Amino acid sequence: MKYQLTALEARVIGCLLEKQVTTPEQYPLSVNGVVTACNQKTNREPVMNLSESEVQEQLDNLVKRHYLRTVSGRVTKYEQRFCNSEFGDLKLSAAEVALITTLLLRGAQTPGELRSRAARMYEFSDMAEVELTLEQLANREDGPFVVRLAREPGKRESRYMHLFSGEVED
Amino acid sequence: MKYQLTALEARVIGCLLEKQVTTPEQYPLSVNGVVTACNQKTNREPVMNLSESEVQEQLDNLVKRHYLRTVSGFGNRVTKYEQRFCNSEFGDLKLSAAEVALITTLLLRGAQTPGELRSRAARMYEFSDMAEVELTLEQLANREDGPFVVRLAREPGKRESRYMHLFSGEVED
Repeated sequence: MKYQLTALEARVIGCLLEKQVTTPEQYPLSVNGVVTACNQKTNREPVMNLSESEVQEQLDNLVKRHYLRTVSGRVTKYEQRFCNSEFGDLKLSAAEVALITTLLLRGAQTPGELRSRAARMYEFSDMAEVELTLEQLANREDGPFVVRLAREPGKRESRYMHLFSGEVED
Repeated sequence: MKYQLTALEARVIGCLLEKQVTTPEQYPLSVNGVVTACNQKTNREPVMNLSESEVQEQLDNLVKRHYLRTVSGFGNRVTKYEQRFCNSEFGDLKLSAAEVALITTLLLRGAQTPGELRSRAARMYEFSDMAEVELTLEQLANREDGPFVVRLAREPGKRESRYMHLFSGEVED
């Protein structure tokens, strides 16, 4: 299937993808864990401050679309079913989850940025590996998940952006 | 809990903990994926050659002891295996990404040095400095839910000591 997640659910999806790798002792996240992860001051562009009922609306919609699943602990925790599940067709490598997650949470970035900003979800040995992982995401037969943008002035690196939010222009 | 994991069980647990972080696209693992991971030539000490039924018997025992889980989906007859060892919902053992990385490398390759563990556990957790490696190891030894690693005495010339996990029972110098 194809995705056009809004910027809110792309953030919620990115938060659960991030905490699953960086903090496995708190995964799966509860509703409060999703609220806190969305409103973080670091590694979040743009910095948001969502209501509790706001992400709950987004948690429930992503559940009905089967991108999330509810786990009962009375507290209800949420696990990501966006990739690397036992049924879903979307299978990502550890490097691909890192680049995709950092793109959903931080928007359009360049391979130089994605190397350091995704280093804790996947340590890239060289800046070629971040460059091959992004290309692979764009030449997959499952459709492209990554697009390259036009170079910005005075810089030798062109930015990349995920395609789970639909149309991309520049 | 009390952990008396055999040499075979520690390798089985170590493989599933490793592939969960390194290869998320193939986790959970089938019985053949576990066999392949146990008999790997790289990142394994000792290098094993376990049969499939030898691995199936270990998987069956740890699933009963609630160290692993059987995942069964509709339409698919291939049974996959997830780890119940740490960071589950009912289980009490919680481990950070750095602690999972160090314990997994200790389960898979035996008694190792902090400088050794950093190079070999980086694909499961990139440490900032070796102080992080020694801080994580010293955490696992001083936690009140049980000592998880032990620090051995230094061999003649070494200026670093080796650490070993405590989930396989008795450890000596």
